[PDB]
Amino acid sequence: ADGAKIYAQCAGCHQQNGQGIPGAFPPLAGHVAEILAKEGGREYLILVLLYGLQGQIEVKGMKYNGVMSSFAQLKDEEIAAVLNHIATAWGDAKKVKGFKPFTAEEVKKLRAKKLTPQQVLAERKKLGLK
Repeated sequence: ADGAKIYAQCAGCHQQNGQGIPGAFPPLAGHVAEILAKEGGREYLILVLLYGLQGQIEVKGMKYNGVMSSFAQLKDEEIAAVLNHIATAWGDAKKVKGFKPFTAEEVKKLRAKKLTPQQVLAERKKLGLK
């Protein structure tokens, strides 16, 4: 799976440069590292892609109160690949100490327990994120 091409096909919101849109679509560039630095952060990123997200969240001190759809129609390998793209395309993995690329089995195991977007928000909060 080619994570750059997959993301390109879903880049209308976070944008091709990953920097998002103020107020509307949170940035990925520079912010994936913040999530990865949390214990449970890797898993959280997979949950967002499999199950979507909703609710008020803060990113870089800015408020977002949107909705993101589930992308479970992506295969395990393809979700892995797009998460490696957003983890590496803008240098985020270069922060977190020693990064292991996302793998199909990580996605498979989370797909085995379907969550709602509201529960994904709950998981975000469990990371200590506001």
